[PDB]
Amino acid sequence: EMEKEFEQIDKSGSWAAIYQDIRHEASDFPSRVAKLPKNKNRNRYRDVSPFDHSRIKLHQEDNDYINASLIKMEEAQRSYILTQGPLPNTVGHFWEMVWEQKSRGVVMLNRVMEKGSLKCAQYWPQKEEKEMIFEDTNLKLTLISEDIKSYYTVRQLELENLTTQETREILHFHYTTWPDFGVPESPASFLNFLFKVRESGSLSPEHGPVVVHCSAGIGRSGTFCLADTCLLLMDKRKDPSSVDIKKVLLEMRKFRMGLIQTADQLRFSYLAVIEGAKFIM
Ligand SMILES: c1csc(-c2ncc[nH]2)c1
Repeated sequence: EMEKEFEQIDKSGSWAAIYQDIRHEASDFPSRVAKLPKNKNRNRYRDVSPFDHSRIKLHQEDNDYINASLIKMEEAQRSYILTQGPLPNTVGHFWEMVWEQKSRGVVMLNRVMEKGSLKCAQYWPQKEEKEMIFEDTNLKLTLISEDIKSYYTVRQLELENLTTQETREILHFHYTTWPDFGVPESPASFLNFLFKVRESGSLSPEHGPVVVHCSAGIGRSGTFCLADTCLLLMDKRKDPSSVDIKKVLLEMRKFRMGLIQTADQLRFSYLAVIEGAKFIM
């Protein structure tokens, strides 16, 4: 059981050691499309790239590239798209991908500004009456409603395909209280946030994969997906304690590099799963 393994690593203070072994054991696959010169300005960080095998392709004939990865968890019957914070230039591309993958939810784990820098373009409208048009990708985005709470905000958006006049409701789940440095003290509000996303049906197989992003789409994003998947496998399996979070993390890392950036995020993920297991059992 992971609870006892938690105390072990914690009492021994071995988090940097565990984390380093995971770094060592992680998959490395080609990312040739990410590195093409024509895609240089479609990437926020030069050392964060989608693998070619799991990358999301845009259905535009010109350049199909976006910094985004499909993570398929076969046993848990869960899929996620992990992507970077859109850039000023890639906001049209981001919404094109939401449209093409038939996603119902966007999950954002960063503020637009953190540490006095921009982590992310402002990619949704701030007022009902000021909708956004993406001329490059022929989409229109309207804020329908906005429910602001202590730890997070939920926004209903309408996405319209200007080409075909089809519309879809997209839910934007925005966790607004992740601290600028380190990880939250308690996983309580993060679990609450995870339960709210699940309840929306955005993680459900009747929809395309949820889109999850922070700035790089690997650190906080990773914690989101790792916690969701581990909790789901604890429901599914005959023996819930068969679930090894290190194994699950290594299976997710086949799909996107660098998921969980720090030993702190690793520890927080254990704590999120351990605490969420109580509510589930
Ligand atoms: C941060 C990293 S790259 C970037 C950017 N790309 C295009 C405009 N601003 C902002």
